[PDB]
Order: sequence, then structure tokens, then C-alpha cells
Amino acid sequence: VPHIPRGPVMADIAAFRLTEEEKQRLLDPAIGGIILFRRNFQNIEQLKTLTAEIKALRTPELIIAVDHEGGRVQRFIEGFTRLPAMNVLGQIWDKDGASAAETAAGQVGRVLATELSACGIDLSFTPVLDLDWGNCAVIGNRSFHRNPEAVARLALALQKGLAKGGMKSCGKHFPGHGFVEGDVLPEDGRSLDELEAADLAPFRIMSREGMAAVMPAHVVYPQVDTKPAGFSEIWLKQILRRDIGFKGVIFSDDLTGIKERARISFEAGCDIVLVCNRPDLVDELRDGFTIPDNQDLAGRWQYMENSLGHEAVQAVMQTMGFQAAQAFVAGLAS
Amino acid sequence: VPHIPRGPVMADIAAFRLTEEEKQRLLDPAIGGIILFRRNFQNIEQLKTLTAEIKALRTPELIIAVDHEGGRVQRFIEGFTRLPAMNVLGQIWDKDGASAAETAAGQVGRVLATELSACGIDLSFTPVLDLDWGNCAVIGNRSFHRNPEAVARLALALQKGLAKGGMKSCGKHFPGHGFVEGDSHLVLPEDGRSLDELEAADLAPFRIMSREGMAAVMPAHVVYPQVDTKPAGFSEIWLKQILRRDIGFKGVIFSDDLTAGGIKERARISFEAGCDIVLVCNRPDLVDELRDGFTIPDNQDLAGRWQYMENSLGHEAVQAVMQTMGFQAAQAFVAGLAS
Ligand SMILES: O=C(N[C@@H]1[C@@H](O)[C@H](O)[C@@H](CO)O[C@H]1O)C(F)(F)F
Ligand SMILES: O=C(N[C@@H]1[C@@H](O)[C@H](O)[C@@H](CO)O[C@H]1O)C(F)(F)F
Repeated sequence: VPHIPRGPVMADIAAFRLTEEEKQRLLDPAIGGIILFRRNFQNIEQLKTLTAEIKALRTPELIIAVDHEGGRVQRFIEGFTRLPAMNVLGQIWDKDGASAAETAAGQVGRVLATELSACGIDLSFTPVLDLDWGNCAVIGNRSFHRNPEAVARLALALQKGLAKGGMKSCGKHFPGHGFVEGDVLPEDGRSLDELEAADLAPFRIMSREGMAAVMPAHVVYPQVDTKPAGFSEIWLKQILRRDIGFKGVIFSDDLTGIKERARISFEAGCDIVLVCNRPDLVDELRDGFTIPDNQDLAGRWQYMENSLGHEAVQAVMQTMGFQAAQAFVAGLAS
Repeated sequence: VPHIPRGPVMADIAAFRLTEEEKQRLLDPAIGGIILFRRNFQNIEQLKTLTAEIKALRTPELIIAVDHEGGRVQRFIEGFTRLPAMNVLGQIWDKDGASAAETAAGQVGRVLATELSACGIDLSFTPVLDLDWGNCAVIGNRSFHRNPEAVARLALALQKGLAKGGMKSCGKHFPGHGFVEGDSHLVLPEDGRSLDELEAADLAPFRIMSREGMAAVMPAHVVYPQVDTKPAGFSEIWLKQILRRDIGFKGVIFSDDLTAGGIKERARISFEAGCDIVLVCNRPDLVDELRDGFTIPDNQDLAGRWQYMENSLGHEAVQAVMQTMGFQAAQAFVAGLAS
């Protein structure tokens, strides 16, 4: 079993089981992780087999992630608790108050993460920290709430729940996707002060409380930089690293030539580039790829490794407390 | 004032007032209409001035459109009634019944269209006819409902409201965007279902709206491999064989946003697939490239298809109607659904 450092590329796979070609691709030193999608899911036992064979290829084991946010963003349905959209939690906040909403968010996080942890998944790319300005359809009900305080608090409560389930968090989409219209490269014309007073606050607060990663917005904020955030040294190095003090992973979000697109991502401050639905572009990228110097990469990947062992998860899922959490969360979704 | 037929390209503009270069671009015979966005809106009076100067360039007057669906898709906010998301109408359906929901949809349509008609707008790109399968975040609350019957009936009721406000309808996104997952922004999703599955559900609102006089359709940027390997907006099977021949739709088929392989070639394959009018947004450079030496494809139905979309209310008539108590009550009712 070859020992190769996790590379800075997160790739993906076609279907339910690895092909031989995929195995060879995943052994490339450029690759450090995998993101899964609904097309990779048949049932829980198949998923376990898939994650095991991915993990068996090399050490440190490839980090495996998925988009389980809730509502209309939940890749794996059958055999999982159906998760509510995050704005459901914000509706509880408005109706029953912060305390009930936080409690509910904790349980959603716990169920979400634990069920995925049982299947060999390391991380869900959640939570969305974008504010619901009522402008952006592609975010839509994926946002907790309009109000930064509600978003921050619900996100923190979800994060604690995720940690109980073995998982770190990934805040999306830095520095805030909520204000633009999105239904192209959108433009958010606001000033940095306007963003600091609202959209950025949940990111600051989550970073302070141990958030593992961030996904950047594919959005230009011209008053701060002419470049989209995911390609901006100002956003990623000057604001996120230096000003906010964030030490976790900065993902590039989807780059899908590719070599040049990746280069500018890394140069801007991204640790890991995502290349989804395009194994051809992954093949093009990795051929003659030089791994950029990043002494923090290894630790940044490792912080995201799932913190629960397989047996410990099986035990927790047998408890009455967890099963009650499952039924509570199921009830929010219907 | 030059008399030029409306061309098959729908373009756009940069900001609040036309520049001289934009005026010259909009006189090109390749162009037949304009789509507006939030960046073109400062306030109602500026908007009126903008639409007037667009219309003054040529005859037949360039058709002007905008995306006013409701909820998180409403370009012009200040000075307009805030519109509810379409799923709010589906919630009324579930709670208070079809009759109350249809009535509400009629008022939303009326307010939506009338306020835009006051400003010189011809058409809103609405309604969404996609079904809420609980899969597609980008559609999300933009869909009326999960159930094809509810979607069809709410859409028809909205359509009658729109017509009261001077406007035709544009169904989105043919043949149905509801089932794919969509929470990236720039991927090409795949809907693996069979044609029969779509006919039993997602296609039915499109059939019904077509029969009842829907003026246009926007295609889904989605591949349905069991029917064709091409995305719907570039598929002869979807657009000619299914939409034209089988469904009998006679209105406008708009293209995807074509924004390389080159714009000329991308437009060519759109027209060849069955699109009447190509959209080229946020890229006046590509519109300039496209129109230079452009040969207008032969389409004897184009002129009538554009004209069917012209606003049916005169500007003064709309200002009068908006002073009425009945319309102001509609405004307050719709405002209340949004809050
Ligand atoms: O929102 C979506 N598509 C939008 C349309 O709704 C809109 O009328 C048109 C014009 O601006 O451009 C597309 O990008 C989709 F649901 F297809 F992703
Ligand atoms: O949804 C958006 N971006 C998504 C991320 O949320 C997601 O975690 C990632 C991995 O699948 O892929 C992006 O496209 C955006 F809002 F940025 F458009």
C-alpha cells in the first residue's frame, strides 16, 4: 500500500465502484481527495464498499467529501434520514426563538454527520453561511436566514452537531454569495465595510470557533478586487488569512487551460483545487503537474479526517438518544 | 425612424442609459430585442426613459423583456410591489385549496405585469413550470408545486393575470428542470428519465400552457440522455420533433445564454436545433462579433412570433389603471403574500 502525501487536487468518480482507470488516476500524487455525488450512490452497503476501496489505495487515506447540506442539496437519500433545508432552521428561529432553533440545528448536524461517518465519509461541505438577502436563487433556501446573527448562531450550533458526528465544517461561499443575483460571473457592488457589517461576520465567527475549511464564492466584489474571490490574493491572503486569522483549508471551488486555472488558484491562496465531472481535465492537469510548495497542506487535510472510528459510530447509532435525533430531524424534513 | 424587421438576436445593455455605441449596435438588423437586468435599473423614471429610447431607435419597436418571477428572481425592486416566490401560491393551494390559490395567482400576475407595463416592458420571463421534485436548489421555491396538475393550473391562472397587465407568458425551462440536481452554477446536469416519465409529469404543464396560448419557452440547460445526447436548447428532437410537432407549440423558442468554438457557430447550432431567437447576455463584444457579416436565417414565422409578445396596453392606459382602487388593492394583497 503506497505511502504518498495527499496532493492538492480533489477529484471525483463516475459511478458506484472504482474502475481500473480510476484507481490509477487516484494514485497520482497530485490527488489528495475525492468528492462524491448522487451518481456514486446506490445504497449504504455499496457506499461503504466504495469508500473502503478508495481509502485502500494509499496512505494517508484520500479524504472523502460530499455535499450534504439539507433539503434540495442532499446527495444520498435512501437509507439516510431526510434532512431539512437550512432555512427551516431559520424559520424555527423566527417562530420559536433562538434557543429552540439552535437545539434543532445541533441535532440536524449530529444526524447529518453521523450517518455519513458510518459510511466512511470524512466531511460534508456544509454549512452555507451566505445571508438570505432574497436575491440569489442558486443559494435560495440553502441559507439559514437573512440576519447575520441568526446565520452565525445557527451555523455554530450545526457545527457542534457535526463534530459530535465526527466531522469538521466547511463554510460556504466566502466572503458571501447571498447578495448577488444568481439564476455567469455575478458582481456584488458593495463596500468592504458593508460586507463586514453583515455577510462576513458568520465567516469570522466560525473561523474563530474552529471551522476546517471554506469554499469561495465565484463572485467579483469590485470595490475590494477586480478578481473573483477564489482567484483573489486580497480576499484569500489579506482578508481571510491575515485579517480574519483563518488557518484551515481554502478550496478553489470548481475550475471546470485547466493547468493555468489551477495555477492562478494556488497563487491566489487556495490549498486544494476541485475538479468535478471532468476526469479528462484531471488527467490533463496531473500530467507533468508540479505540486506547489505548501508546508501546511498535510496538516490542513489531516484536520478534516473523520474523528470517529467505525465501531464507535455503530455504537452511537444504537443509542436511543441518537435514534430520537433521527426521528426529530426526519420530522423537520416532513 | 428606420423600419427594420426584428432580428433573431436578443441582446442587452450595460447600465442605466444607452451609450452611442449601444444605439448603433441596437440598430443592427440582427437584433430584435433586449433583456434587462438589475444593473439597468435605478428607478422607475430612469427605466421609462431607457425603454423609450430603446423603442425610439426603430420600428417595429425592439421587444424588451425582464426576469420577474417573484421571490429571489425580481430584477427591479424599488418602486415595485415585492412579489412572492411562486411556491407561496402552491402553499395556498395545499392549505386553502385550488380556488383561493388560482385567485391569488391571478392577482400576482396582474400586479407583476401591470407595473412592468407602466415602464415600457413588453414581457416577463415567467412562469416557471418546473416541478418541485425536491432535487434542484437553483429552481427551489421558484416552482409552484411538486404536482403537475397544481403547476399547470396555477400557471394558467397566473397567465390570465399577466394578460390583464398587458403581457404574454414564457414557460421555463422546457422540458422540465425540476428533477436534476442544481446547486453548482456552471455545470450541465443530466436527467436520466425516459420520455414516458416526462410525459406523465414534467411535460404536462408545458403542453397545457402551449394549448392555452403561451407565447414563448426557455429551454433547460439539461441533457436527457434517453431522448437525446444534446442539451434541450440544442436538440432538434426536443425542439422540432417534440415541442413543435408533437406538442404543436407555435410560439417563440429562445436559446440558452450562448456566452469557445465561437459565437457564430454557437448561434448557428441553436437556430439549426429549432430556436427562433438567441440570447447573448453580458457580452456586447460577442454580440458585435456575431452581428458582423451575420446572415439572418430564413424564418417566415419570426415576425409574428415577436409581435405576439408585444405589450397589449398603451402607456397612458396603464398609468390610469394603476390609480384605480382595484389595482391598488391587488398591490397590497400581493405585497402581503411577499411578507
Ligand atoms: O434559472 C435558470 N435559468 C435562467 C432563466 O430562468 C432566465 O429566464 C434566463 C434569462 O436571464 O437565464 C437563465 O440563466 C435555471 F433554472 F435554468 F438554471
Ligand atoms: O453552490 C455553489 N457552489 C458549489 C458548492 O456549494 C459545492 O460545495 C461544490 C462542490 O460540489 O461545488 C460548487 O459549485 C455556488 F453557490 F457557489 F454556486
